[PDB]
Amino acid sequence: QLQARRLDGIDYNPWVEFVKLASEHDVVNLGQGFPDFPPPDFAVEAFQHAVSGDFMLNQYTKTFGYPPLTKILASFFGELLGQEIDPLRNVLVTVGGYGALFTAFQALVDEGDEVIIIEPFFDCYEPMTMMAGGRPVFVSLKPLGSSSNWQLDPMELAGKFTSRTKALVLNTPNNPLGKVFSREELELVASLCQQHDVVCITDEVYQWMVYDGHQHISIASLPGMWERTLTIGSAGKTFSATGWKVGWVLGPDHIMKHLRTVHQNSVFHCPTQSQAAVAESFEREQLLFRQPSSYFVQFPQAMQRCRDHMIRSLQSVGLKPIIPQGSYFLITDISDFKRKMPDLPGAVDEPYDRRFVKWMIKNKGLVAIPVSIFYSVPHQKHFDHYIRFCFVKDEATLQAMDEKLRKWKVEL
Amino acid sequence: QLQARRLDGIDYNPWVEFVKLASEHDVVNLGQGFPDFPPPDFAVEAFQHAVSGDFMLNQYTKTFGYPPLTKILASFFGELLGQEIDPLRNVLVTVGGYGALFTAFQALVDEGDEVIIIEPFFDCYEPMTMMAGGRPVFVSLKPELGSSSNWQLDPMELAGKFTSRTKALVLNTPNNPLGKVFSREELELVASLCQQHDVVCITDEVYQWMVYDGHQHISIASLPGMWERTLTIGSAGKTFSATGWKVGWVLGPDHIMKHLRTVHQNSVFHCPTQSQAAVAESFEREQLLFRQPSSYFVQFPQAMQRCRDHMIRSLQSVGLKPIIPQGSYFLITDISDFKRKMPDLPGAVDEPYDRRFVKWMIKNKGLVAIPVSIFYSVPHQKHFDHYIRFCFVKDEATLQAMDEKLRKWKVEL
Repeated sequence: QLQARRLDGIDYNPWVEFVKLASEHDVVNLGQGFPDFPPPDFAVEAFQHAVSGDFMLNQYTKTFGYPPLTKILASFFGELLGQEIDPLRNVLVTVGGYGALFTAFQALVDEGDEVIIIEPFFDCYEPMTMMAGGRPVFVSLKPLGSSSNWQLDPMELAGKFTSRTKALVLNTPNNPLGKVFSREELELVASLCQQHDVVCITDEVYQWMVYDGHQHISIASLPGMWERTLTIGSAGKTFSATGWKVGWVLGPDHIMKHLRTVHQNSVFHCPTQSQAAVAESFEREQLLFRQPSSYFVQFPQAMQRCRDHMIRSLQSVGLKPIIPQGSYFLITDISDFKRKMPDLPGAVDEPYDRRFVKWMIKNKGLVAIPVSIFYSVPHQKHFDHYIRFCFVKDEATLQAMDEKLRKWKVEL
Repeated sequence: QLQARRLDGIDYNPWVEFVKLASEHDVVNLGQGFPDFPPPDFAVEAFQHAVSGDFMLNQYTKTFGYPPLTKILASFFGELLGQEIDPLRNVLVTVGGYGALFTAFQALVDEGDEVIIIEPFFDCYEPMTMMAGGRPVFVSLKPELGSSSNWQLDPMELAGKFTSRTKALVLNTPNNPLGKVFSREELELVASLCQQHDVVCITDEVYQWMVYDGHQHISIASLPGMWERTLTIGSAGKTFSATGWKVGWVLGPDHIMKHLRTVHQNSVFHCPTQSQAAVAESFEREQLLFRQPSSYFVQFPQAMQRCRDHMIRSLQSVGLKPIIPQGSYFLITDISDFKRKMPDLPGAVDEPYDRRFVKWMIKNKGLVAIPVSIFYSVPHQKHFDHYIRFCFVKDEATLQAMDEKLRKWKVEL
């Protein structure tokens, strides 16, 4: 056959059928995982400055990152992690958090290695593991309810580790659930990674999107964890500018050198001007750190109000929200719908949630993402009764949501 | 071990130390493969427009490309290639030409596959082949001032490189570092063999517009029967003199491209939105002016041909022997006279002469060039150790500075 075997089973696209169906109807799109409003002025202005400034910013920068950006990432995140971070040795700028994840998997995961993935998982973790020859090993969080009460059972997790475990992928705050892992939960993960000599790949893109007094804790800051952790961030998720596609990985040289090898043999450079914009945007937030005018203070407070609005609204039609402590997202249990309306049309073994989302788009004008997309196939039948909404939305979008909900109840 | 076996032998990269030594001396840098002057006004303005326009351009766009960009790529390159290109099935936007290459290799090259690479080659072709489990197989171009056109792709040598295990051949035209623009006859040779053996041609055409002396860029995908077995790669940075934009693309038939889309979906997922909008606007501008005297694709290569000619004249003043290129940003000079007269430059054992010569030239003459041996397979480096690569796509002030270094060197001869 023409194509490489590493592509086996990973062409499957869960997204396309729903975006197409959405495009066909008059919908309020709560499935999109990006803000439908502008980034803050200082971020937009930062990009404007980069594309009008020194003309040489139109040319290549350094392979492992634009130096002013790697300098500020090393300083700012070194303080947060309680670690001395060397920009040249410990920081790599990537094409978003996606590119960072891909670079980590391609550097470290080999044929036969196992990778522990925590369900529900950001969906790419599984096919990226597969493409690198790894065998995904799944552990499921155990389910108004709160994302904090979804438990990572210590015995179940410990039982997943074997001599073949290469890495565990931690995502906190979690997409799609919105769970913010506690210190105790991270100490559990850390203990097992140290016991078994496993690398923790930690996807922290939603670091700043935390609510209700919950604190983001970085596992790399725990005793002994810096030397076995890769920490990933996203400028897009940080500054509400998802189309910038700038991310980074932070970690120790003995691991990062391998990510550098992948990087130099794949993209070689990241774009120069967006990196300058991200550096300037961090400079702004560093200067205003913990102050009332800062984005990292103001924005999660605003989005918490959007969250609360959406929680109230969706209950009005019998959806049961699970209150998230972080991220852009909340999930709603649709079990009551499955009980009252079990026989929705769909394909063989098509989980109920996927059929429900299609029904909801066509009949009610609301888009959500079926949560079964974030589960291993063998677990989708059990975890078939949740859907993911995004509340990081313009106030006009939330008003339009409420209009659809009026129609759902009153025209029913 | 911690790291994946696919990284074996590819952690060595020449570039980080070449930028290092140059940065540390007072020098005219002719080793850098990008312009040291601005992109044209319409391109800079296009990016300014993208970052000051529709606020939603700050958010994700479509996975396989910003639709206005895939639209203009499909219509403009469709015309150039004589092909009906579907933007959704035949175009993928990538992170530069580098990302395009990477995507192609990861989609198609598998353990045990052979990939034919033509020396001198843009250096990443080898490690990207190896990371994908492939076995690089090398064919060497065979070397008045010489001309890049006269470096021959021997038909019998090339034919003998094809086997039942050949998956792909990597064609780069115009070639970096040599500046060779492949002729119709040479492309017909490659095409014949790819059809005979059922091989995919991965064609790196980033320097498409940088052609001189009336030489025509011909795309192998335009030849009979080749669209169905060719991936064609371009780079916005090399097209619009904006290397830091890092936007590229692949063009090809759906039955191959679907596999590149799989790699893309499982790696970066999106390319940045706003630079894609800038590239789309820039191509729209050039398509509207296509073949007209005010177009960048007419004006710019004419301007850079003058810079090329200036450099050819100047470098001869110190005894370097240029090979006249028909395209690209680059020329190479033969340094065999220096090797003969000054053989004993310091260096490691088995360090190729060109690498030693470049270090000596940087420190003592104030000029940076790139040793051409980095564009050869390791077993051939000892035999192709007497060329260095210069970049002439440079501001007038830089070429003036070059001449000031050369005049001092000449007195020191």
